[PDB]
Amino acid sequence: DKLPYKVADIGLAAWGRKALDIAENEMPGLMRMREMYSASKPLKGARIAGCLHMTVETAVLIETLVALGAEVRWSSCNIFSTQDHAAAAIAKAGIPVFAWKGETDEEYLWCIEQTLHFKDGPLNMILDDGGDLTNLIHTKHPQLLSGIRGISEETTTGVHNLYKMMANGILKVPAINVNDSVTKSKFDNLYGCRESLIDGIKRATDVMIAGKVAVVAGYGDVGKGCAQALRGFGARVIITEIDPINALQAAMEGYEVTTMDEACKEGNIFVTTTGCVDIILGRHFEQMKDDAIVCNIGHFDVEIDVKWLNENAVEKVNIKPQVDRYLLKNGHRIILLAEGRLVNLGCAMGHPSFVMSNSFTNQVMAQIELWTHPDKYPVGVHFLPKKLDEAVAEAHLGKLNVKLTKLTEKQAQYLGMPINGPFKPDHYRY
Amino acid sequence: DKLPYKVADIGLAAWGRKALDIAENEMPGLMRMREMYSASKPLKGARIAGCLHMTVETAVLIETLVALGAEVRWSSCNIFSTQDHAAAAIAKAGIPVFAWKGETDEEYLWCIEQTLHFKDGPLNMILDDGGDLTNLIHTKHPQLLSGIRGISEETTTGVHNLYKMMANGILKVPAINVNDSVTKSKFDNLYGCRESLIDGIKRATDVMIAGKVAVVAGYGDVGKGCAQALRGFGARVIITEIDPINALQAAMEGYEVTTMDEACKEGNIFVTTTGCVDIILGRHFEQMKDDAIVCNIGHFDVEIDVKWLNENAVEKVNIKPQVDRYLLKNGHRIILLAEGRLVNLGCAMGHPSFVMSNSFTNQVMAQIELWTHPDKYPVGVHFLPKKLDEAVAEAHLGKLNVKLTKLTEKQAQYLGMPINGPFKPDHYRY
Amino acid sequence: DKLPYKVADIGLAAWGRKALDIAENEMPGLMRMREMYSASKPLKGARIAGCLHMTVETAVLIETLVALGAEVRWSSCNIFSTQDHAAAAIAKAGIPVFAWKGETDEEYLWCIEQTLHFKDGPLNMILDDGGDLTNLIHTKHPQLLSGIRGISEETTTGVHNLYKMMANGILKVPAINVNDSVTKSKFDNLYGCRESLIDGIKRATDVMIAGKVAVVAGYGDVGKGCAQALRGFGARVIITEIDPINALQAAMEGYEVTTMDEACKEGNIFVTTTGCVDIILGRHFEQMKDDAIVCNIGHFDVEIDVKWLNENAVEKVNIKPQVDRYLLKNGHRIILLAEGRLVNLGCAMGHPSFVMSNSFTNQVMAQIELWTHPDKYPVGVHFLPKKLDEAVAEAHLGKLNVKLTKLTEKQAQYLGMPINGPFKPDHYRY
Amino acid sequence: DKLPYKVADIGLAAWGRKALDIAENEMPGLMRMREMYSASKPLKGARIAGCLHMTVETAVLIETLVALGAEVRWSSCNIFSTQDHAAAAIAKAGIPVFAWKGETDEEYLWCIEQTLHFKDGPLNMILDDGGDLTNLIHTKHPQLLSGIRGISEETTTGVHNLYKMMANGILKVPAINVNDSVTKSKFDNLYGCRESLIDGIKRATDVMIAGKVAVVAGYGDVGKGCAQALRGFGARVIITEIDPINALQAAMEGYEVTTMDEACKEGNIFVTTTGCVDIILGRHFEQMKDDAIVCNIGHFDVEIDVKWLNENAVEKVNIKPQVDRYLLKNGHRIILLAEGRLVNLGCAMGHPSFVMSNSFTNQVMAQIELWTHPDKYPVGVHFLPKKLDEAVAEAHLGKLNVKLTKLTEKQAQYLGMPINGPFKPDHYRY
Ligand SMILES: NC(=O)c1ccc[n+]([C@@H]2O[C@H](COP(=O)([O-])OP(=O)(O)OC[C@H]3O[C@@H](n4cnc5c(N)ncnc54)[C@H](O)[C@@H]3O)[C@@H](O)[C@H]2O)c1
Ligand SMILES: NC(=O)c1ccc[n+]([C@@H]2O[C@H](COP(=O)([O-])OP(=O)(O)OC[C@H]3O[C@@H](n4cnc5c(N)ncnc54)[C@H](O)[C@@H]3O)[C@@H](O)[C@H]2O)c1
Ligand SMILES: NC(=O)c1ccc[n+]([C@@H]2O[C@H](COP(=O)([O-])OP(=O)(O)OC[C@H]3O[C@@H](n4cnc5c(N)ncnc54)[C@H](O)[C@@H]3O)[C@@H](O)[C@H]2O)c1
Ligand SMILES: NC(=O)c1ccc[n+]([C@@H]2O[C@H](COP(=O)([O-])OP(=O)(O)OC[C@H]3O[C@@H](n4cnc5c(N)ncnc54)[C@H](O)[C@@H]3O)[C@@H](O)[C@H]2O)c1
Ligand SMILES: Nc1nccc2c1ncn2C[C@@H](O)[C@@H](O)C(=O)O
Ligand SMILES: Nc1nccc2c1ncn2C[C@@H](O)[C@@H](O)C(=O)O
Ligand SMILES: Nc1nccc2c1ncn2C[C@@H](O)[C@@H](O)C(=O)O
Ligand SMILES: Nc1nccc2c1ncn2C[C@@H](O)[C@@H](O)C(=O)O
Repeated sequence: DKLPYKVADIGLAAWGRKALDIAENEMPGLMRMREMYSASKPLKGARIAGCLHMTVETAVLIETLVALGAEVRWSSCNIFSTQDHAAAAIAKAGIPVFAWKGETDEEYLWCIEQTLHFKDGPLNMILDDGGDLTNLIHTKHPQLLSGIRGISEETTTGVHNLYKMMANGILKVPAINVNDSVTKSKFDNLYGCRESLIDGIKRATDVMIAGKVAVVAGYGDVGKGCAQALRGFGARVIITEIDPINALQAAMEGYEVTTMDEACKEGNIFVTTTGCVDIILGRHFEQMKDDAIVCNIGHFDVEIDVKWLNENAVEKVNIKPQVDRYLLKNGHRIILLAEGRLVNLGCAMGHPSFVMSNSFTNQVMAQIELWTHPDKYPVGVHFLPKKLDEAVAEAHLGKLNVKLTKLTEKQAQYLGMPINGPFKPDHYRY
Repeated sequence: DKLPYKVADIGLAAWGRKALDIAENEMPGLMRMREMYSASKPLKGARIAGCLHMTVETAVLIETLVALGAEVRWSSCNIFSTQDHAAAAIAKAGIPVFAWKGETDEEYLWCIEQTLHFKDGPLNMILDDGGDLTNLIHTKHPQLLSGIRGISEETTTGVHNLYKMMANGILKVPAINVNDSVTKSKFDNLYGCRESLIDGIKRATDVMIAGKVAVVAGYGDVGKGCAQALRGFGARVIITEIDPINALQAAMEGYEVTTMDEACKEGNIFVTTTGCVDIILGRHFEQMKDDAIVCNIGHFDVEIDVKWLNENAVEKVNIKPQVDRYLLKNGHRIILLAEGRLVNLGCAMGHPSFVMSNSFTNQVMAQIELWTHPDKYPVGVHFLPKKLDEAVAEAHLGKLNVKLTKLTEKQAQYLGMPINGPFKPDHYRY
Repeated sequence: DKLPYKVADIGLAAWGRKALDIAENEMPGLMRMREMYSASKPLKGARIAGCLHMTVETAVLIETLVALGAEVRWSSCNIFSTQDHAAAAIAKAGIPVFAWKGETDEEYLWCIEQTLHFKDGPLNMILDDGGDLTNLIHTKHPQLLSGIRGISEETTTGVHNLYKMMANGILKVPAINVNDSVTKSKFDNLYGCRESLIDGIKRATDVMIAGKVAVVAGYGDVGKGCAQALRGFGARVIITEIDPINALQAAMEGYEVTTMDEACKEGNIFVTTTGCVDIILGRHFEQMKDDAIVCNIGHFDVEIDVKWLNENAVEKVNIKPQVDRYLLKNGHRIILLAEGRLVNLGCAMGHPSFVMSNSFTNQVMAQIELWTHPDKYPVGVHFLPKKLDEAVAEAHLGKLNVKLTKLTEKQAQYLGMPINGPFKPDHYRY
Repeated sequence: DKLPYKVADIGLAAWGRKALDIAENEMPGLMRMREMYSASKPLKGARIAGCLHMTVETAVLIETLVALGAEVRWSSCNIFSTQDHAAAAIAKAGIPVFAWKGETDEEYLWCIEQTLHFKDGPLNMILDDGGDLTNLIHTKHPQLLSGIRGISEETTTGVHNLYKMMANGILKVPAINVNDSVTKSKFDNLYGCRESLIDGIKRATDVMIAGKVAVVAGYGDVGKGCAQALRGFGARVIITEIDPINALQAAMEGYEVTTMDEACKEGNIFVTTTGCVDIILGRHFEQMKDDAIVCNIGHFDVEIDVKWLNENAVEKVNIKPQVDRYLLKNGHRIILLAEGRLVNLGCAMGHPSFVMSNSFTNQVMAQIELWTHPDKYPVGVHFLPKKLDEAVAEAHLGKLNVKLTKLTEKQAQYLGMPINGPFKPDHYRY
């Protein structure tokens, strides 16, 4: 039918491959998955349509799914998140990948539709990040719905949307919540953003974090990671939250907690980690100090009112890709990053490989569960068993040279748990 | 029958009362419980037998239960944890309290038995910390078992024991797991020990934390708090763990993770936050650097092998209460704290009031739930609803001057949650 | 003439001795000074009159000076700073020590005067902390001025006063600035207070630091240490400064920097590390939140206006020694600590031994320099040579197990410095 | 004579100018210098030959010197440190700048020689960073030596070389040590590297810092900044030092301190902040874990033995500019960054603007002192007066919204210092 793939420049493949080479050495989980299942090919017969930012780490994921006997067609879930040299390597590798940095809402949709049909039939598996693929099939291609063995969501918002779908009886295929595995959530969301947020901010503005007032909206795992990152550089972080528990945590950590209505007049850097709309409005923009850097890191771009900036600023000047400086009627400048989209993936290279290995290992595990043990997952959204969760963490201990302790028969008996058996109750929050 | 109470010295009452006065101003949760239920007296008709360290904060708890119409008889759950001036105030207040610092395993048991019978009948409610009261009634006073409306456990180990009791069909009265409320666990266990661990170590040895190698066993909430406390002072913290996930977290936080077999040769300060036996054995003691300070903060005193010290040391010299310096055949000295018992409560005054207010508020809520809505809790161990969990955090926001944000109808709609309604799924780990 | 000594209770000697025993094992610098000079007795013929807080560490110092052949008579430089068991050990050891906790401005002066005359003549050496002894001799006993070989000051304020005395031609004996050795200043003032500030606050109030607003006046070495200590527990530290450089440093570290006029309305804990008067006035007290804990850690008690509290509070109630709760007309309570005096030494046991070893080693070195090489120090205030400064740090490396690197002849040549020779220019600030 | 300038591409001017625009708003010190001296033109008649990395911040510096009436000709002091868009803006602005990224040791020297001669005569002023310009004139163009009014050095090594030159009677023109101003040293070297080190490492490798063992050579201001940056992301930092004082500081901060001989077997990331040769040798390389990232941040590229890598590695593969992966006979890979040159400036954009404003303001002040008050600086190397040092910090307080406190006449009197007058003795180390 359509082309075999389409990227920005396939001349980037060589370089993309070196990156993939270094990347692999940083993601033990994925490589271990390869080590164990390359022969068995547990994913044989699977036609996985994936919609997840096309980065170097997503490239190692794709190739791991393939090494396991799967058949995939990829696409990014963000028009800015793609890493073109990574996409090139994948494309040149024979994998039909349809993504490139800077697509248009139009081309974006074209790419997703490109992954729906395989050589010997339509997709029978979904690996989503954001729920775009699953929402597309569900609302536009209902016919394919019954041929999909399972879904694999990894984003807080997406998984949130899934639970909602079920709550309304809209979900029609078994889904697995991968975001809520301890190794994914407590490490990706938190440790990931702690490292990739300032990377985006810096590569984009090269601003000095130290001595600045950074306002972080939301103290969830992402906000926790961002608040920590900024704090460590010498910034005075102010937090805004709607949850009294998350609010108390910020307070116990020495962060002042106020409303954006108040904080906007103080902040020097604004970071939205909220999962919802209307976090930074024009009423706030009008208060901001000159040259205030505004950016969003929550999965979607609905948190900052960019339209307002565009329709109220005296003038807008692009400094470079994904970096705009608006001049407001008050004579104050505002530096918007990545047009209100994910700053780490849009102005930088996303989370580091090591941490992505945790999430993606969880991803590969979900793909094998749903595909290999279907009758184990009725229509609804499930979690990965704790044993697999701990296995995922275990796989990365070696690289870090961590030496785990082994319970003695006596201890295991005293604690009333197995030497290896899950070490924590299902309600444990780590 | 027996005496009305028994403490170390009732002459301490005056001072204990001033402490309670200042304490109250630090525990908004308890005071708010008083504010709302003093009139209704939801605990009227309840005869609560409590077994929880008798400290200033436990004093404010006792008086809060009483202000709610309850009838109580207290006792500490530790022979060293009691704060005598606090006990005096309670005793002098007409509350039959039977506890004092430095009891003997014999007197310890006598005190618990003293709380079992009230003026108009035996205890019909349990407020335990460690499971000693609930295990006593269950195995020694089974007759009273059917008159108890419910249990209230707050310790990780105790709640662990409860879940075990049910698993074996031994639990005969509905129990509520208070330790696992987010406001209890993530704040008491973690933030509490972060503050009270060094307090105990310092008051006992006055040692300098900076530049020392502190070895922390277990990276759970307690270990997390201790590791952070020690790190913040300039100590090099090494962690030991059996859980791969908790191990990875330590690693992601920059803590070296090894086995005690290896760390014992390096440590300058040892802290066991494990919930199990045989953490520090003689084989380790023999390796320790001269004057190594050893102490335990995990609920029980089974983690450090003190017997070994006692039966192998060339000689033992007490420096002062709860501080002993053993001389080993190798010519190395070892400073044991609180005889291997909880260091923060035995060498210091336990956790600060503000944080105890969180747990105790949870405690008061469980007492009212079990007492007031019995048919809501069949025999087994339950959790407090999230709504109550968030209410507990909310109650402490004011004192800290935190300004919570309120979702707009639009946002509440977008997120698909209530403006007030619980803001997180039951699986949320914060 | 007068008594041989006078302390609070000589029955404390035994216990004081065990503390001294443990202390010695923590002060390698002093012990090494003992190791090398016990035989030579470089201080033989010296009659050192000392005025320095009489604590366990000052006890090890005293005994070290004696092991070096010196003759001493001690006294504390604070009426609250004395550690009675430590004084008892020294007194019982035959050393005429005249100090005890809780003296009166009257007894304080009597004690200092007690150290001026020795068996075979008046004092011929001064070891001061605060300048009280040197100012006493200079203004009250000028006759003894010409028999004193040298002065040894260790406090920022005292050394400040010395430089002033010289600037006005009032100093009549060679003094050595010991505070300004790198090993004293950057370690004692900073790391010391980082550890002993919260100790004092906690032992006194047992308040929870986390989630509180702590206001620190002055960002010098002491303020730096305090700000860091409070920050590490979860407090939101606000800083006040008069120096633009020290102010910028605070900002670069993420601390908001405002005026006390503004901060008083926000603070929950106030710490004055300033070296001057009128830091916290009544105008501030009237603004403070209820139960605000106020304390001072700067050498003198002139920073907090305690008189005002005493003359304007509706009522004052002592909670226990060195802890008072004033009720203000506005209905707000204010918890004053140590009556506005050094909180770490007055409500706790001062700085830990390890760090005091650094200062005291510097102290012993100055005593030997001034005594042994007099013609090397004309009347004026001098510094210890860098070689001795590095020697002091070196002496503590072993205990911490630090492995120092040794320049190769090639490297030493490239850098143009000696393998051992001082490694930094005199202007180096570390 | 020669061309008017030479850069990589003048088409970059537009973009470089937008960067300069944003940069200006981040460097208050330079802008304030402009505000005050633009009219007076204190640098009129000056022909400043500058040799300092040609970055956006150096661009704002150049334009500030020009706004003050100076005449300049620039060149970078590093063949990789140049920021081409910044150079283009300067070149297109009419300023003869001769620098571009990726020059050859040959072109490097050509550029410096290009700045020596101006329209109306040779250079009469030097603004150096590294001592290359001053060492060139001194050893190659001695004739011009007597026409230069003064030197301005800002690098630790350069200033080190200057002191050496004087010590040997080689220095023939008054020099000013700008690196050793408190506002330069404690902020640039320390806070600068804290922010720009990981930027270079990340942009180059995109490696995850968390959970890695980072080995930092040298604990001076740079090492302090690097150690702190790495620590804050979750890395376990090990320190190596030759100075016992700097070593004790690292220890007191919780960093293990060992020899490179030992640490090389453990490190995952190596950073040399030393100011000398032979820090990382082949004997170390042969021990490093696979894919160990090695980089240098100390001013020169003599710290890592790159020649060895080049002459002993089985094979070398370039991943991209300034990023090479060597394969060692042992089968271990080694990732070298920026060919052993400054990693922050070579793989990233150097220090942020705000902090560079501090150094550069000091630089402008030195240019005016040497030029304007010549007879104030005889041949030798001097420091800027404290008043100017504090002025520099003061100038950046506003942007950060810091509210400095003002001593009262009473306080100023008590402290014995002026309300504005320098607030610290010359030996103060901050
Ligand atoms: N760009 C990335 O690399 C990346 C990585 C992980 C997650 N995410 C996205 O970031 C978002 C946050 O994820 P998370 O795991 O931290 O979610 P989370 O649920 O843990 O936390 C979000 C927090 O926002 C708070 N909040 C909600 N509305 C708010 C408002 N109006 N004002 C202030 N606070 C508010 C909530 O109380 C909650 O604690 C999600 O959309 C997720 O998909 C992005
Ligand atoms: N003294 C106090 O103030 C106080 C306050 C709260 C809890 N506690 C007690 O401390 C203990 C720990 O509580 P928690 O909430 O942190 O529990 P937790 O379950 O969160 O963590 C305990 C950790 O220990 C690790 N562990 C178990 N056996 C180990 C071993 N042999 N070696 C190394 N690590 C091992 C586990 O993997 C786990 O992560 C409990 O007994 C609890 O009752 C004391
Ligand atoms: N109790 C102890 O254990 C202990 C230990 C060391 C020093 N000290 C004492 O603490 C004091 C401070 O010592 P240091 O070494 O940190 O001194 P320092 O000179 O380094 O710092 C004091 C700081 O106070 C700032 N300051 C001055 N007046 C101020 C005002 N009105 N408002 C705000 N800030 C102001 C100054 O700019 C300076 O940076 C001295 O009196 C010293 O003797 C006490
Ligand atoms: N790239 C940049 O942005 C940047 C910024 C400032 C300074 N620098 C450069 O970095 C270097 C360090 O500057 P600094 O201000 O921190 O110098 P510094 O003098 O403060 O510290 C260097 C430290 O190295 C230690 N050291 C010396 N030889 C050693 C060895 N063989 N092993 C271990 N430690 C050793 C010294 O004891 C000293 O403490 C200088 O060359 C300087 O020009 C670079
Ligand atoms: N390097 C990377 N590759 C792929 C995806 C990446 C990424 N960095 C961040 N995300 C975003 C996700 O981590 C986020 O949406 C999630 O929820 O896991
Ligand atoms: N001040 C205090 N009063 C009462 C109890 C106190 C305490 N500090 C610590 N615990 C121990 C509990 O926090 C612990 O066993 C728990 O699990 O909550
Ligand atoms: N344990 C202790 N012994 C003696 C003195 C002690 C002390 N702690 C603090 N100071 C105060 C000094 O550190 C301080 O005034 C100084 O300037 O050195
Ligand atoms: N953005 C930048 N512009 C110019 C120079 C820069 C720089 N970043 C670091 N250096 C290096 C200097 O900070 C260093 O060599 C010094 O000693 O000041």
